[PDB]
Amino acid sequence: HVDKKVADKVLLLKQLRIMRLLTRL
Repeated sequence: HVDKKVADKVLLLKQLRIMRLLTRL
């Protein structure tokens, strides 16, 4: 069921912290 970008979700979910720290919102 590989629609598209079938990974980013994982990155944002896992990186979540790293993401908010890196970015802001």
